[PDB]
Amino acid sequence: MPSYKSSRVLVRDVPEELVDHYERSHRVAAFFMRLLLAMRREPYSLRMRDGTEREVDLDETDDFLRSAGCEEPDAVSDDLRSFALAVLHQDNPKKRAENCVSILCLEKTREGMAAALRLRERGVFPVSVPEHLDLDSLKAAMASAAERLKSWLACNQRAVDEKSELRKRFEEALDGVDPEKYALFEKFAAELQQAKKLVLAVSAKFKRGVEILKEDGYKPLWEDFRELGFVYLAERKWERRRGGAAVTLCDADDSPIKVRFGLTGRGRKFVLSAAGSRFLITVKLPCGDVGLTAVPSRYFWNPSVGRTTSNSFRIEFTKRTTENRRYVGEVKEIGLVRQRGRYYFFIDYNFDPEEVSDETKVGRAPLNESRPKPKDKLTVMGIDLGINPAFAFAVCTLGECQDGIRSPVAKMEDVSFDSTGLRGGIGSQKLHREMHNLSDRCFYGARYIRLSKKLRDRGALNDIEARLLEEKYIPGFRIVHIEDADERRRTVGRTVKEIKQEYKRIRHQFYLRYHTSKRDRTELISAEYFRMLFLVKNLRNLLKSWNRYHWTTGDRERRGGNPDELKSYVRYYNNLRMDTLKKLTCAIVRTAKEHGATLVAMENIQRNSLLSLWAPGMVLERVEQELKNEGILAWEVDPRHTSQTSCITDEFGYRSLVAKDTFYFEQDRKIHRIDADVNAAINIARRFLTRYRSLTQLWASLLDDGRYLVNVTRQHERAYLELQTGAPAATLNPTAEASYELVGLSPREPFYRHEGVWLTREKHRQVHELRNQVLALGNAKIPEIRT
RNA sequence: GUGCUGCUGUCUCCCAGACGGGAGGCAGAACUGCACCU
Repeated sequence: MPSYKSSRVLVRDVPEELVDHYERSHRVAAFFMRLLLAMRREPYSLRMRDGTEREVDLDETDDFLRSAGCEEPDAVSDDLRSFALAVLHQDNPKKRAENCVSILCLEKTREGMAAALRLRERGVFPVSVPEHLDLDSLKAAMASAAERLKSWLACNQRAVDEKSELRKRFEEALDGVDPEKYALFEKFAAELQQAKKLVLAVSAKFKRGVEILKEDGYKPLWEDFRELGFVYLAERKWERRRGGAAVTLCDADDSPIKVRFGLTGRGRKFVLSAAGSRFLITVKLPCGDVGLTAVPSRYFWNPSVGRTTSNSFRIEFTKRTTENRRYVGEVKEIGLVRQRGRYYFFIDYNFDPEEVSDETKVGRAPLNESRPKPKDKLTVMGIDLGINPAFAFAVCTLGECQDGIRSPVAKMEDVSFDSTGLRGGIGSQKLHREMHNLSDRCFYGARYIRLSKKLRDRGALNDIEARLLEEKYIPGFRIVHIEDADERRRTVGRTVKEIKQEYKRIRHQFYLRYHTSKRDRTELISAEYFRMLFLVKNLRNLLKSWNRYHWTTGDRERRGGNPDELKSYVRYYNNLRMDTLKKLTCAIVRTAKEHGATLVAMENIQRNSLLSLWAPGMVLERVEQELKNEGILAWEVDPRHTSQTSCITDEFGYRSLVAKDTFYFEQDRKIHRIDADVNAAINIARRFLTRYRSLTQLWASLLDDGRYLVNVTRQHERAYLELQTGAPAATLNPTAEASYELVGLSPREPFYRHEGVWLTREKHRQVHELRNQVLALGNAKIPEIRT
């Protein structure tokens, strides 16, 4: 329920009577993770600092459990597995039985705990802990290891789901059709792999890949290269996929974990005191205590601490920012992480968000559903998550209208989108451009290395290889091609060094942005962060390729267990990702608070873009959390044609593929232009405000009679017809002007609204005529409206 | 304090193989700017 924040403080001269504890905690955590990864004998792939993954066998698991202390782990495997599953959150919550250590390491109903009791009275349970430690430290280490195993089992279930989906998609392709001829097609593949884009290249039932099939060697079927080839592709995809989620062990110097402390008994207790602008930490080990001088931290400039009746340490501090800002909260746990030698005390705490009145929550549903209205003069703000703009914004006060873009709303008067603009644009006409250039250069070199590897090993293997060489990579790497291999290798090295130097140049110019006399005018966020994120993400691969060029193409294994390869760049990229996400968070909160932003709409990006740099959901989740922590109540919105339709005429439009930021629409038989980003911002606000009263896409199928039937997936679609047609379903009947309409029904091709004539996929793709018209009339002649 | 996030001199280990890269330790200066549970 409550939220969280956390920051680190550094203790410099640490006593050894705690460094030993750190080491033993790491040891016991690793052993516990292996014990719980073996209690279920399903094998898996693992790895170490090496990075290349060995594979276990069930015999290894048997011997491991034997070393634990069991004699016939296979014989009693049932209770062990049940206890393990009940421990690591594998099962559903009601079957859910750090809290296990009191049953595990002791010497003197849900199936997990009953199984543990059986395993003990059965004479099997008590395992031999490799190292001596106190019970609370065992609890903390089990907590860490179990959390990591929880992540692993979640990811393993995910991989299982992925492989199941691949298998089902392949099955729907084969569907048992002509299995013998399928084997014949596999025999054809035998030559193909020795002699999908090819399947698309076979467009007509008319180059050795496309010449051999005509010959009698594989003529005898010739049936159709849609059924023939899709099945092979799906089988190949199901063949090539990792089905399990690997594991990394926890290593003090390679895979560190946090050594946690807190008053709640999840580790040794603690006392936090402050004096002289710095924290002082005392931890009650079984051997006594220790005094550690947490170096003063700007996150805790002038702090203080205080005990509470809630068994928590209340603190208060001032965070260095553009101004002096105040914070408070309750501290309940601390964590020790030894990164590159220095001991850091992680500080954790809860803190209240700012107050919210239910007049916000009420406003914060489908048109087929009726619920009360705001009944309050709140302000709705637009957020358009993107790349070039961090968030295009527009805020229009409901219960008021002065001037601007007039946008209707569901069952209330018109609102006006007056305050508009962009946040997070390019901080330089040159820096972002150069940075994007370098990122693309990396993306292309990282493949030309493989291309030259194959060419050196075997020579030109086919035509499309040379076509790509001359078309995409050679210009993406801008190097001279040399027939010999030695000079080509040295040219690869030269270009690698040049990319290094350009990375240094960019990195140095980009660090000075926050120190030179221009400090004040440097924006909080900008597209520069995202573009240099892309640059690092692709430079990592370019180098990782340059580390593996000396060896041939057919290899598959590491030549030596050299750890910590390119980990500096990985750490840089990840720290940057965290910082940039925080900065976008801060920019959104700042641009939202001043305007009020009592309700915020942000497109559901989940349906060279945000999805690449982050997992699809983390951006939205953390943005909702941060905006929540401030008292604001954000909200997500479907983006489907929110970026191609118009916000003044409610009709589809053209988002210029070349003028990427501009959008075009026509009103009153006149052509008008607008900033596509602000446009979108509006349309998302419009959809939030109007309860999605104007659909623009429908998928309909046909079976007979020559007329299609609408589909029913999301309640909003079901409400659209009931509002426009009057029946819960309808059909796409024809009309003279090569278009459709909706005339209901009585007891899946594209279709798009336009004016209501519903020009389908082909005729919809009218939008090209709009493009031709708007291009022919000249952009400079077009009205540009408030932006 | 963690990062953004650095730089210049120097010191060492690994991969390569005369082009290059990877990983860390110190020591100087420049500047005190921007965010901060992964």
